[PDB]
Amino acid sequence: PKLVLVRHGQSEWNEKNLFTGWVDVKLSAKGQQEAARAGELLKEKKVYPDVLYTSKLSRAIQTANIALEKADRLWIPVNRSWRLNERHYGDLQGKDKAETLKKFGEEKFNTYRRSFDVPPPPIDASSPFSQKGDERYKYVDPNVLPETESLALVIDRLLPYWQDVIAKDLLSGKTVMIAAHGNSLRGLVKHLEGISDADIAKLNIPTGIPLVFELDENLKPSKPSYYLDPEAAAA
Amino acid sequence: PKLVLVRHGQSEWNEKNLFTGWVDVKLSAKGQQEAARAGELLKEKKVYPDVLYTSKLSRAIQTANIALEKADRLWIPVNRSWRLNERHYGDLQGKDKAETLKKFGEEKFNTYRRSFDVPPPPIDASSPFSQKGDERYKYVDPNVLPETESLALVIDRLLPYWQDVIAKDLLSGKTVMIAAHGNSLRGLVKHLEGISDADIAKLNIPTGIPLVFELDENLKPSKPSYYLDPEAAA
Amino acid sequence: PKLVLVRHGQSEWNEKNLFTGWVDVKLSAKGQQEAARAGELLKEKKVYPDVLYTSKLSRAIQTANIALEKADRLWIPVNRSWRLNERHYGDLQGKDKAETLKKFGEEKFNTYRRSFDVPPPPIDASSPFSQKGDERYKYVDPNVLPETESLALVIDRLLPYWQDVIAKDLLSGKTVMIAAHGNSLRGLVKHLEGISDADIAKLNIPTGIPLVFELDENLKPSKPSYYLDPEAAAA
Amino acid sequence: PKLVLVRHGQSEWNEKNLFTGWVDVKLSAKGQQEAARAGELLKEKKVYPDVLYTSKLSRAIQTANIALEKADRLWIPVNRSWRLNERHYGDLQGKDKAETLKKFGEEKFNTYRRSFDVPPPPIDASSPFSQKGDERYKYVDPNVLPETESLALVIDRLLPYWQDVIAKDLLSGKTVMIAAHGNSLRGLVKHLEGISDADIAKLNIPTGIPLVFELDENLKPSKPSYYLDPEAAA
Ligand SMILES: O=C(O)c1c(C(=O)O)c(C(=O)O)c(C(=O)O)c(C(=O)O)c1C(=O)O
Repeated sequence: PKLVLVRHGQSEWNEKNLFTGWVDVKLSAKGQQEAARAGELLKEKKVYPDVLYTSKLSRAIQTANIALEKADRLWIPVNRSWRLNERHYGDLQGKDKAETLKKFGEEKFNTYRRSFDVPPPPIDASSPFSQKGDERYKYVDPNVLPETESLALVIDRLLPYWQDVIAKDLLSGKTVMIAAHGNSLRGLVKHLEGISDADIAKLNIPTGIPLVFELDENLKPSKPSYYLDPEAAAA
Repeated sequence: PKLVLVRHGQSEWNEKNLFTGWVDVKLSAKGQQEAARAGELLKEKKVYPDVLYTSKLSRAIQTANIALEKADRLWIPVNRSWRLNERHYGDLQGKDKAETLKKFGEEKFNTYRRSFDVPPPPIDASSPFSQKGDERYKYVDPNVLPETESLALVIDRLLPYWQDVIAKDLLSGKTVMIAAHGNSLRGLVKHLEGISDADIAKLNIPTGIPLVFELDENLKPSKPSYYLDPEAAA
Repeated sequence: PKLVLVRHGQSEWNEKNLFTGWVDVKLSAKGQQEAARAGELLKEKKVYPDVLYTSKLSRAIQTANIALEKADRLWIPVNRSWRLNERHYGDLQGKDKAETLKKFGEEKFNTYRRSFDVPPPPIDASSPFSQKGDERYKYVDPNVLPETESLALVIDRLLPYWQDVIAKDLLSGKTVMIAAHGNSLRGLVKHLEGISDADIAKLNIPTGIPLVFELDENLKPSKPSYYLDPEAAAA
Repeated sequence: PKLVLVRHGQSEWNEKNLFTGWVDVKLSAKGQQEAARAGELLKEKKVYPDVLYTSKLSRAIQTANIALEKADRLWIPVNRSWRLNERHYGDLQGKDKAETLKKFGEEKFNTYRRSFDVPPPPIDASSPFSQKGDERYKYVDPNVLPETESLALVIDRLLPYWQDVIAKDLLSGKTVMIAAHGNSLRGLVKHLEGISDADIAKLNIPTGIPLVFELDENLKPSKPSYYLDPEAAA
């Protein structure tokens, strides 16, 4: 099989330097362009998505939309899941990134940003950056919705959708496109490449450049992953 | 139950004077401005789509993606079916509307455009504007795929989707938005409103404006449809 | 592609000599056995269903359940649909066929029973043998549901499910088993082979014997349909 | 949200003294009798499932098929998953329970049968009792398909299907009937009522008796669960 991952580009809150996580923030004007370049890179580099999987965060959805518009496969099937969602930022959701570096001091800030398993404190159900009871998460077990998270966790929850849902399509021969977020794609790629806990910290999945994994029946790489634009992914 | 219909705005061929039908033509910059204006009226008028049904045509899918972006409901689930497609135009696909008028005359021209039962002529199997074999219709019975169509025919193939798929949702208390084409929606409004086989021709659906139908437990209008902007609709 | 068709054995009404149509009548002792016979024949001639389709009438559901148990293939995906139902018998629903022969006369009995396009009168909504408002049809447009039908009418509604739903599986390489009823299965074989309206009345499809169809890209049959027991079939 | 749980009865193997686990052993005469009694009990107590969930093991699919044939709800939708399956018994599958005891001993046997987190040894794919590669699991990530299991692990693979799939229907408003096994249902019940890591062994789920739950908006019990036969249960 063939799989193509795509991280949205800059978002409205990303240029204001605010932590996003699950707040359904829009895709910046720049993020719509990096979207189109991914589309164009799909068309150009001849990767052809038979089905699409996004998260339930609009910045991700808007990316696939614009990208598929440019590759002319706007008509392919569409599934969404909270399991493809970005990591939840807890208390840190909607807090100024730089204003938070000063309150926590470089070490606590960084463990929260790039550690595999330490989550920011949970958010209040009353917060304005809380999704407790959001309409797009109304048919999911209220008990499983996080109020914070870490890479570790994000993966504990993404895996089951990958195992059952996104895998039928792959083993069905189909070519799957996933348009999700930064933490969730690094999380998928870790499961995929076998990277250690210690190691996943060093992986950057460059925004707007689709990454193609050609997999075998056991859903493990055939050959090593290729970005559709090398020098761009490496620069 | 609440239903919302959205006719996609202009396309690249609406500018060129070319009969489109099923050719997968794109929204023009103007079409996009229209799609957006529709999503805004959904937002502003507090009409909240729980689910989405488009056609397999991009210009329709583009309209959905733009409109629900301005409505912030870009997350609602979405299903697609060739049965929401616009009327297949047969031979007349990939051709000039003005040249077609200089050829067949006013009468045969109107007939190809607005007759209920009279379909344009069948398109040659191996033509540059035929969708026979399109990747997007590869899991449908090959024999049911139209070489041409008439509003009559269009409705014969739309009704079943409405009856089993769109209704499952409407009857689950969901608000369904449909984004399709002029004739497929012409088709469905006829069915919903009991409009005559003679009177359907005179109905047009303003592009970029959401027709909201407030249906009862028998999927029949409990009161007349209202566009979320009836003045720009006059 | 390959399609298996299974007509069910007698119901508890085909036994007391009654018209059933849409009455959710239970399969009879003689017919549950024909269901089992059906099962061993799928296993015997190595015909392997990867997905099952039935209708909403309990006599057809029961037949496949009892049959895939014998084929050792219980586990497969299952789809049920009113469109695969048996022809709605209208006013004849729940009436002794012999009393019905004298209540009408041979010509009007032959019509109501074997014509292609003249449906029996409609059954009143109040009548105890009406399915109007019955729960299993609650998510279907109230107006499409028949009050009486003809073989023609049955093909009209059968076809859309076959064209959109069944074809998708077939065209994806799956061997589809359909367990339903007489007219609906005949309505379907009329399509598959271009049988004329004039001749359709002649076609029988025995109960408890699987009609397999080897199809091609065009879902038109590749070679003559065959029963996995041509004797008890041609007998 | 109303949920109904149905454990299946004695399989062919529960009489021959062998560990079954993931082996698709068919139900026997009494197994097929108790299922019909579960069905009669449902009709009687007026519990009408709106949709069905079963594992991918014949014994429980049969129970549902027999139980719902007896309830008159033969027609309700049917969904299936390997996550609803019975606990994998790894290298104890296909083996006799008494001879197992002669190899491991009281302690190590009581542990492989009743510890919450110690799985029996794994089984080599080569064995005629390993489901690795079985057709019914060809559309699930191969890597996740257990070659042994513990109740802890059963809950871990199960929860996500409950969370996303079972709950959608329960939250949609429907009455859900699950028909799985001892482990998966006890594993579910542990979660539903908060039964502790070291207290769950004591919980018996009678076979053939339907267990009903009445859940609130949080899919947490609204009242204490109840069997449609409080006599045959204890
Ligand atoms: O999509 C078309 O080409 C079309 C249009 C159009 O220009 O959007 C119109 C129109 O004038 O609005 C009509 C019409 O007569 O209302 C038709 C019509 O013939 O159905 C079409 C068309 O070609 O289907």
